Amino acid sequence: ALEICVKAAVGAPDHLGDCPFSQRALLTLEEKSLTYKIHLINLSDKPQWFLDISPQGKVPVLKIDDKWVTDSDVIVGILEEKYPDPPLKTPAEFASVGSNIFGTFGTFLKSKDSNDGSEHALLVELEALENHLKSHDGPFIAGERVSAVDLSLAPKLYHLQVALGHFKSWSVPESFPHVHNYMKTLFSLDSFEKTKTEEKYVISGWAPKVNPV
Repeated sequence: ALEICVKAAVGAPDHLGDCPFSQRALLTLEEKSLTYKIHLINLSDKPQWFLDISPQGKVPVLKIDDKWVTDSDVIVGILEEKYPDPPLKTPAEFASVGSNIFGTFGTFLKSKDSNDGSEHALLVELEALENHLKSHDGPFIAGERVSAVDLSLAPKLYHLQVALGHFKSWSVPESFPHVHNYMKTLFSLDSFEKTKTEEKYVISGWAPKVNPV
């Protein structure tokens, strides 16, 4: 059977945690309607058997056939070619849409400057996404149906929402109406709600990283 190791919630090791890469994998599993066992791994107190099969302690890790496989791109790619139906392949042209959002979001979230222009760098990436969404048929990045890029992007835009809302009182400006529509479309996906981290645990996951010693 399929099994997946993912991150446990910081301060609640028996609840699903806030790893965006783990969620991408869970989203894919749900979109292929596959059944899987879930291992909630506490990255503080990482159990021994887990280190035996992901020797870098990284998560997500999926047991498929025999082997345990790391790296969420690799994990989702194997699932696509092993369970072709329903298809999740994104046309290559759009496969990297939105790919610098999580990066610039992380940087703005941790900025103590405010003149370092990290907010502008994030706005530029949102803008690029608004531009894609408004000039290509929706509701998803590659059209009528959810595909790989949406599943990779959804967990990341959820962190952006929750984290910048909580930590900085900050929201995607109302001047990206397509981005707002797209996030609502993603967050109300069935597979999203089945695999989403409670807001609590995005907040606790990020709390020691926002402004560290």
